[PDB]
Amino acid sequence: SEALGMIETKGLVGSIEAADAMVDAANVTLIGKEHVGGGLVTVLVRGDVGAVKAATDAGAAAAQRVGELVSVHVIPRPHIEVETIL
Amino acid sequence: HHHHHEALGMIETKGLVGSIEAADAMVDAANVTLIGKEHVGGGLVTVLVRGDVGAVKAATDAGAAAAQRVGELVSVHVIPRPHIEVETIL
Amino acid sequence: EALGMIETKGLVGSIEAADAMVDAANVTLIGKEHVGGGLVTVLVRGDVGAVKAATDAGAAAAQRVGELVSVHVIPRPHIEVETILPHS
Amino acid sequence: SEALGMIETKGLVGSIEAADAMVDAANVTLIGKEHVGGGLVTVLVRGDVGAVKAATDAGAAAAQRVGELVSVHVIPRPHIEVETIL
Amino acid sequence: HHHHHEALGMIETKGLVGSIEAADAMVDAANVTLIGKEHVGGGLVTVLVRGDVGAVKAATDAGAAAAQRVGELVSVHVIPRPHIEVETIL
Amino acid sequence: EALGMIETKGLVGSIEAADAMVDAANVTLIGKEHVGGGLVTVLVRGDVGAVKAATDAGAAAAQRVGELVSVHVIPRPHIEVETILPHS
Repeated sequence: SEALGMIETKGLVGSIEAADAMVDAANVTLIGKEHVGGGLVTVLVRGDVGAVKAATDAGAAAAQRVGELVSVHVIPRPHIEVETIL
Repeated sequence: HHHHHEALGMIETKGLVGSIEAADAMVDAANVTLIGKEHVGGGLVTVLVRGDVGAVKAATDAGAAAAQRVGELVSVHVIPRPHIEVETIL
Repeated sequence: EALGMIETKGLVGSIEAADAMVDAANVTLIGKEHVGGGLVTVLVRGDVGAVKAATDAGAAAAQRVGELVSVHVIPRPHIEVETILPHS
Repeated sequence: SEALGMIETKGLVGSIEAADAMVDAANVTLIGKEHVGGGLVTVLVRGDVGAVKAATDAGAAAAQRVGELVSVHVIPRPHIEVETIL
Repeated sequence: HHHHHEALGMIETKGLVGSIEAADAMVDAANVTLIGKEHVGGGLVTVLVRGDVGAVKAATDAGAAAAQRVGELVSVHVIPRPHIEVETIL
Repeated sequence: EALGMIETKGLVGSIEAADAMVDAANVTLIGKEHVGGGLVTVLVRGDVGAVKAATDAGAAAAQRVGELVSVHVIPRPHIEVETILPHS
């Protein structure tokens, strides 16, 4: 159960910049991006807890510089059931 | 038409992050099954769980509190005995 | 058959409206429609009396958990309107 | 080139009620309904000018009673090119 | 990359009614071809026309005024010599 | 290659941004993405210098006809980011 990191922005540009800054900051896997309507876009990463925390911190700061940051969160040990909605 | 003669728990958020956190907290809090998530546009996302009523109430209480900390909570509800017809819109 | 509809902002209000409608009267839940902006409509069909009882119960239930936008009953819809509705 | 009548609402309920009131008020053809996002829904009718004006007036009043009316308009003699976006 | 070595007119509205009225007024005002309409979500709708620059300017001016009377006008623009690459997003 | 992006509220601002970008420099217009809520992004690829010139021109052009939301250049995108981008 690898850690899960997520950044949500209003607008795609902030999310693409967040994804690039996340993989630049640490060895994390980019799971993908999700569009939920209303302009909201989420990018998600997986990896060891330390790497996910470093990646999400870098991604949140990068997204805030170019777009609108909405949320930033890390789940260090997600439950296996959560994989069914990722 | 009732199933017998399981309870449904739901949390709706504005944004996916609050829903992923709600889903994780729900399955962590009690013996419930995560049924899935629905996007209805306008940024609204709903995550649904099934199980015995006591487990669904404990899971939704934990999921509502968790979603509010990281995102925007919109609704939280438990239907103890949902009609089978409601499955057609889940 | 009469047509009953409840529109909410958010899916949770619509799931609760649909459950309260089928619980209150013998109506057929046709389904749900998403029109964007968070708006969701649930539609039922049945005899006029059943549809009125179901929609009244559904509207009150939806308002408790979410945001009720509209509630309406068309007792005898024109056949042309069926061409723009969802069907079972 | 039959007249074109249109009613736009915020929400589907107002548009279904508008469509029923339009066909109830006059001999018009319901072309269909369109969802453009943001909750906006448009219902369109065709027929002779007099019938379309009566139908759209009835549909606007009916939609306003149950939902949110946004726009109401009649084009008495639409250009043939407009059929390509209907 | 230019087409030669036609002009594009566009009107964006919030709601379909303003766009249908803009399209009708545009083709009525001048010799332009209605290319189509695009929905981008959030209620925004764009209608596009092609023709000689003078015709496109006359058509967009008429369409902008007509859309504002019945709905919500958001944008109005003419590109006299659009690059062929822009066709990939029209 | 460098990646340039311009996000607007409305399609008109994005069509004008795309035209001004290809007019200003030799960049490849990858396409456009709609993420809901009226937000539209247009993306270009090319050498860093060309992408910076194109995005600067596109941002100024989009602001004149519509609502500019974001403008950004990533000079050397990580290979992983290509998996979430549109491609030609």
